[PDB]
Amino acid sequence: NRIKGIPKLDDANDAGGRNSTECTLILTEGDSAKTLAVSGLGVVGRDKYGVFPLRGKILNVREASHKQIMENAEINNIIKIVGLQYKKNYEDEDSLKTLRYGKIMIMTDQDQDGSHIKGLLINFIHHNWPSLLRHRFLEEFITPIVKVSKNKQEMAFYSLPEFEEWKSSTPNHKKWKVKYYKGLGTSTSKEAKEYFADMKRHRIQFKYSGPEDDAAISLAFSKKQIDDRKEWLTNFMEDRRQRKLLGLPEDYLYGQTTTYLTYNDFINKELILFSNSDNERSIPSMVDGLKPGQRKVLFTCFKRNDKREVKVAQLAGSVAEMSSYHHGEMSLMMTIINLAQNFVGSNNLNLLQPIGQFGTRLHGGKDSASPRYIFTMLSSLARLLFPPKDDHTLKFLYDDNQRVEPEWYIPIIPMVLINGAEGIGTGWSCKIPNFDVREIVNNIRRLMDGEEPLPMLPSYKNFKGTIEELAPNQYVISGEVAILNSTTIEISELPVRTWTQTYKEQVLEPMLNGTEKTPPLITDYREYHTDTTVKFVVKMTEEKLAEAERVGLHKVFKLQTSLTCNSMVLFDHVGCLKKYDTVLDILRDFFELRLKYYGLRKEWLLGMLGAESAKLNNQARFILEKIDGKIIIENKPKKELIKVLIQRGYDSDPVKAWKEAQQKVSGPTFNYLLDMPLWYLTKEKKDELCRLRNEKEQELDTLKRKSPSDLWKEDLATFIEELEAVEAKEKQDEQVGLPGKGGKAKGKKTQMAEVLPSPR
Amino acid sequence: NRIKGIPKLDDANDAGGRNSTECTLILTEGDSAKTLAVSGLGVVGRDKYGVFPLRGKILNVREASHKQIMENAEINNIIKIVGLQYKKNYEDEDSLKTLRYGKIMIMTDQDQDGSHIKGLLINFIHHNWPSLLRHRFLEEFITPIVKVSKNKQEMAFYSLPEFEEWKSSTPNHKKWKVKYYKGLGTSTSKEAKEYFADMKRHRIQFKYSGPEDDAAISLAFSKKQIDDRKEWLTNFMEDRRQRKLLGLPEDYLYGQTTTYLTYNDFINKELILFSNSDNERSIPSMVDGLKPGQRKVLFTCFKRNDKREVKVAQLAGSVAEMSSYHHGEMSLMMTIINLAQNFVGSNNLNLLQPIGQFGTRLHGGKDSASPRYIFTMLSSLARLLFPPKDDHTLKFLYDDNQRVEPEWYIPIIPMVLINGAEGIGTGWSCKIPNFDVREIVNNIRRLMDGEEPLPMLPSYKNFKGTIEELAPNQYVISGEVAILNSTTIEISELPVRTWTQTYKEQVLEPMLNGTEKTPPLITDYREYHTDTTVKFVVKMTEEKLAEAERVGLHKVFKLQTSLTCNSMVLFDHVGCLKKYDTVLDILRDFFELRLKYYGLRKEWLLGMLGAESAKLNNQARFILEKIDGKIIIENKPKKELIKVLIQRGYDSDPVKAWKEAQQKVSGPTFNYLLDMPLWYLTKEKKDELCRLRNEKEQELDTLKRKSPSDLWKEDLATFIEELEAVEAKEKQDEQVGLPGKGGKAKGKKTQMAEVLPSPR
DNA sequence: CGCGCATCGTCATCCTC
DNA sequence: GAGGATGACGATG
DNA sequence: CGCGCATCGTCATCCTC
DNA sequence: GAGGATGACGATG
Ligand SMILES: COc1cc([C@@H]2c3cc4c(cc3[C@@H](O[C@@H]3O[C@@H]5CO[C@@H](C)O[C@H]5[C@H](O)[C@H]3O)[C@H]3COC(=O)[C@H]23)OCO4)cc(OC)c1O
Ligand SMILES: COc1cc([C@@H]2c3cc4c(cc3[C@@H](O[C@@H]3O[C@@H]5CO[C@@H](C)O[C@H]5[C@H](O)[C@H]3O)[C@H]3COC(=O)[C@H]23)OCO4)cc(OC)c1O
Repeated sequence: NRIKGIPKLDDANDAGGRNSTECTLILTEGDSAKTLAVSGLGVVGRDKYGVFPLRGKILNVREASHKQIMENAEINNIIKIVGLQYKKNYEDEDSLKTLRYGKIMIMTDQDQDGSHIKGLLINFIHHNWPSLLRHRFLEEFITPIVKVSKNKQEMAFYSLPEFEEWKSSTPNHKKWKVKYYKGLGTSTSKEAKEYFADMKRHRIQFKYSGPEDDAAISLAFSKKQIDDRKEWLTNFMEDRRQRKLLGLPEDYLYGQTTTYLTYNDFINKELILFSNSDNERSIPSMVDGLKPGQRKVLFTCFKRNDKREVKVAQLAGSVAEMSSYHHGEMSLMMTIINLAQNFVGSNNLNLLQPIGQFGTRLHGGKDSASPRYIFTMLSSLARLLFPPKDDHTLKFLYDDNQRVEPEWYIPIIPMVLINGAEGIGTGWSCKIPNFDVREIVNNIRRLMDGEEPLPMLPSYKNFKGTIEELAPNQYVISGEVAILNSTTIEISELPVRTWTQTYKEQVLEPMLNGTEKTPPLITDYREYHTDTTVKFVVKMTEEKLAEAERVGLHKVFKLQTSLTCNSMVLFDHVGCLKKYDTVLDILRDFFELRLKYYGLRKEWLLGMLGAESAKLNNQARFILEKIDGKIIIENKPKKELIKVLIQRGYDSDPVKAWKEAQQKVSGPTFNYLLDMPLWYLTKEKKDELCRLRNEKEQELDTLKRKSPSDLWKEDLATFIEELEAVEAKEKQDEQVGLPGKGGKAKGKKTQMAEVLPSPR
Repeated sequence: NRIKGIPKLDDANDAGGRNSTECTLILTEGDSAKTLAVSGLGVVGRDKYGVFPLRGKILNVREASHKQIMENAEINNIIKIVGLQYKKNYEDEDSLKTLRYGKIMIMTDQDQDGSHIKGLLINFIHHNWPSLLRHRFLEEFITPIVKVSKNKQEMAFYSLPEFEEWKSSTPNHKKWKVKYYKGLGTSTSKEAKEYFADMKRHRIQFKYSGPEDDAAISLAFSKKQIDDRKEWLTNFMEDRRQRKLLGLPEDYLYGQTTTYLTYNDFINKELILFSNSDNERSIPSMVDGLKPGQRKVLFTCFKRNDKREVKVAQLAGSVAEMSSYHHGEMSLMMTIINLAQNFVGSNNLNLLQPIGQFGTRLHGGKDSASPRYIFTMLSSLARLLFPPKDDHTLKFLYDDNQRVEPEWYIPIIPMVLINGAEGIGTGWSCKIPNFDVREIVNNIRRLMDGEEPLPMLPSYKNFKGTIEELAPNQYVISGEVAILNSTTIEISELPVRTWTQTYKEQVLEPMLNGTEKTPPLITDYREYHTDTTVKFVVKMTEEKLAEAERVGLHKVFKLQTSLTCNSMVLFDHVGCLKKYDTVLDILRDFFELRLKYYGLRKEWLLGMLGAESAKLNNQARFILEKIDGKIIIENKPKKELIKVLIQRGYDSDPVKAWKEAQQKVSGPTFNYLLDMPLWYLTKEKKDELCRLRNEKEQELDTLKRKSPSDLWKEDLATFIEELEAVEAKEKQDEQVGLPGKGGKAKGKKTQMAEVLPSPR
């Protein structure tokens, strides 16, 4: 028998014929790994090995409709290549011999995503063939993640904990050239030949023992065990925190030779890392209200001044260059676009100015132009929310031996409450609606004095619909409807989280023609659409209008939309998760966390300004002594000159002293006292240096005199003053667009509420 | 009647109903322009305007199979929306009234590609409905290409010749902020409202008069008028060259108000610009053997040192940042990959080192990994072929007010003859095979003395097949076949321009099973494939083997492949095109063009080294006079100090003098004599300055003494010395891969030639 | 570049009962 | 020997 | 990211005659 | 009033 249906399959020689019990099959993720596998098979052969590339995340089958199972074609190809049958038990070895392939070796990237894909495949095999997991049927191929090189020598490393241990236990570190490997395509032909040469180290077989592992597989993909996953991740996060505090290095895998691998260790040590990473990258933080993807772009934009505009494609390239982004520019351009939209419902405040078309409110925001068609630039509010004097306060990382972005930021407003937070993770998810900036500023000003904060309500910018609060953490939103004449009706505004094209295709189309059980309700509909406002004119029957009035126009046209707030899950200043209940709790927590840092900023700016003033004073004294003629540098050895300078009282660079004092947690230094060009030896510049040092002394005195607080008040005042101009320009943008002569239908407005709260 | 088939269509209100003669339809390219059109229609309305986005280059219908016409679905959608019929004449106004739309307004980018798309649409309409082009049925919408801004003032510009005229005729230039527009998506909502507000300036109607225009349309898309297009472009290129030489500014369009536009002017002024641009971007140059897309990347790589490796995505981002690339990063990543492949048949020499997988010789080179999976870095041969001292020799451009890449480069070898040249343009196309580098070096060394060059033969790197020359500019290539036993046969090497997967699917599959008229010839086939070499073992019938031997194995398995050389078309040092005939002609032309620049390089390096030495001498003299104590700068005004320095004999910066002398085609300057820090006032540094100036004097003396020639010989010697190490590493790469124990079948080889030359 | 299909937890409706 | 058909390739939609 | 289909001039075969 | 079904969303395969 042979296979000729799909061209992508590279069938082996004895596939389906005799000795099929030894014929294996390689499964690779994506299509790049197929190139590595084919390039490698040149050494082993084509008899017992076949390669078939996958597409991406495989459909979960433990809980899915049979129709959806039949819809996927990739699973159908997998069964057609292997030869499995749904209701056929495989107990005897003859049943295994019936199949066309003996073993299945999966190989993917050495990251969390490959681990997730492997878990999905194990679940797929176990859900419908439990007996095949006790005959050595599945196996894994692994690759190195980082290599070193120095004088024709290299050392392979498979796990980061092993690389960290090698760094901590070995001297002469950094002499080797580090080289990170992210994708399988990074390797070359020589590396592939070396990998397939050492089969006893990469090829790893699985092993099954004990029925408990079956529950473990369920523990990973049971839609009825959400709380079980919650506890399973909470215990792991607590253990990791305790181990980090005690300083004991945690355990890893793949270090020495491994003949087999238990499923229990496979799940409780590898997939949980994917779960933790996903929760870290898909849930915002209560401090900066951002995600690591957004944070990298915001840091890269802060690194350069960018006075002019900039293209999005080159911006993403620079972000990948400096922020160490390793998730594909395509997934990053969408995030950059999301950080700039300002239409109704998207964001009450933006950080990137909208130069171009960043998507209207018609096609789900996905109707944006190509990334090379659009331009962008930092808004005036970006550098105001983040004072430039806060870089020294926060802690950074050193991914890829490179000063990289920090873990959070310290704004002057809670960013979670201004731009919302919507994310789906593992075990927990997040859903936080928007609010109004002025109410937040008023509440913070009220709390700073000591008074009690006031209850707030989720609002939006440029929105005219009504919002009603019935139960705590529950809200209802209603749009705008009017009755122009006894026959016509007008829809002016739709509620948030509603798109004009979707609303039209899902409401006007079913109502225009008669459905299977309802007569055609509406008769005519016309659209008067703009970039921001909408206008629907619907003509119907007068009796139908009276009926809708008796029933309620909002219910008929689906204007009342409900929302709840029970997913208030965010990170902490330490890194743990908390289930928040009220917005005032987030406000008080942010207030205290911000209050803790005034002393740190004051203590950092103080001392540093004093040291700069002292350095200027030392430079002035050196210039004055040189003008006096005491210091002679005509033909004097560099060494003797340093010695005579020291006996004066002259010290090293205080900036270097502060850098050393910060880094605590080649001799003397007098370079800056001699790096000044001869231009400094004139009175025209001596006067400027004197006035500059006097200005620095005045600034230091004012800092010593002013309170550690009261800087917050000045910053808020400046922010409000800037927001006034920003909103003025935003309104002028519509005022220029304002046509003037246009249809302007006006009619009595019906405002209604649900008769029954129906509180749970 | 209504339309509900395609969702992308935004139907108007009176479409298909009454007053359809006034209902227009907007056609936009791509999908980004749909966002601009929809955002703009908010002001005009939804009654007489409808938008339908296109996909890209529309299929030409003047010469295409009816089956292919039926295959395209976009044309079917266009007819279904409009309502046209193939064999229905439209003469009376009632026939026009029968249609569902009155007019068609096309809008695209203001570049050459939009012009090409508009021409394709006009051809499509004229080919099957000649009568519709005399009733005001088609129209064009235009947008600005660049804008200026200074103090709430702006001036629109539609053509570059108009912008150049405004720059040349108006003072106070550069005060306005320039802003280039490339894509329609760049504009904002306010700009769209302003565009649709001034309908009398953008909306332009067409006009037809005289049957000659019909021939003009044929002149643009007649597959039987290739020579006519050749003459039509040659006359235009000659006219442009003469106008540039005379300095008279050429004519443009769209400047003042335009009620109509003739087809003759539409074709002889706009589409010809697209033809010229396409020929410029799709044909290599005889000087550097590159194309502008390759040239931009090669310049961007030259700008930075890049000692370490670099990612391809960030590299493309930097190229778009500095090289002013405006054709999409996706089209640029493929070019970057093409500039790095080194497998058999791709390139005899590469400029980017292959770190990763850049595609094997199996899937057409298209099996390369994702651009973020691969790394790259400049090869050691890049900076050797292009000496660093040649940037001053060539002329640059100032696209976007930015120092950008030059027009060509001056290597030490003809790059056209080493990496081939394959391109398809308009009116002309190019096809130049590869050659051997050592033969080129030997021929250049032979020509430099004065001897006669030798005939060469197209060769390839890492190739074992035979090459035969029968007619001039014609060649035949044969692979490698052997007879292992009286039954089996072995194929070792396939000819160039042949892919293993394609050769297998197009030869082994038809031969394995019996075709409609042939019995199954082969019986068994097995593959022993590697990354570089191939091995096919085919088992067949002994009688069939004798029959194939009687007929010829090369003919049976398609091993002999012919190639011709009649498309030797390249640019010139001036910019014109020439139809070359022999390779020796290209070699002699390159030799003379290179010989012309030795004097220029010598004259540039001379004088410049002398000026640097003079500047060092002036600095040393100033330091010596200061040590003597004659020059006093204690408390002296900046102005009086300059005056006393001048009376000494001290001059300005000679580097500035050379920069001014080059730029020919605020007073005194003594900054560098005072920008030296105090460290220079010690003997330890005075000795170093003295030795440095002595070294500069020696270098200048050697330059004055050596011949203007003989630098070419030293550069060639260094290049050969480096190529020795490069080839040694390349061979070692296979030697490490060399498995050792493997199947090594050896058999008698049959070498054959066509019995009849069959010369034309 | 556009549509192609996938995870993962809450939930607002949506179709039966 | 003598004519029509067609895909091959590369920068861009 | 993979396959989706298009131009444009020469030409090596490829299927009839 | 009471239960199962399902798509909605966003960073990534
Ligand atoms: C096809 O070959 C591979 C594909 C992938 C996936 C992928 C997989 C898909 C799929 C699409 C995609 C696609 O994502 C899409 O991007 C789109 C970009 O425009 C925006 C508007 O909309 C996005 C889609 O929301 C998203 O779904 C790829 C982007 O980069 C990836 O990593 C994605 O539809 C079918 O299955 C991974 C691979 O190996 C690692 C592959 O070999
Ligand atoms: C769909 O929406 C639009 C598409 C386009 C075209 C395009 C058009 C296509 C089409 C594909 C393409 C595609 O090219 C493809 O890229 C591929 C990239 O990977 C490599 C391996 O292979 C390339 C294909 O050889 C090439 O054909 C686009 C890339 O950027 C463009 O400019 C291309 O197949 C169907 O018609 C322009 C638009 O507006 C301006 C659009 O709105």
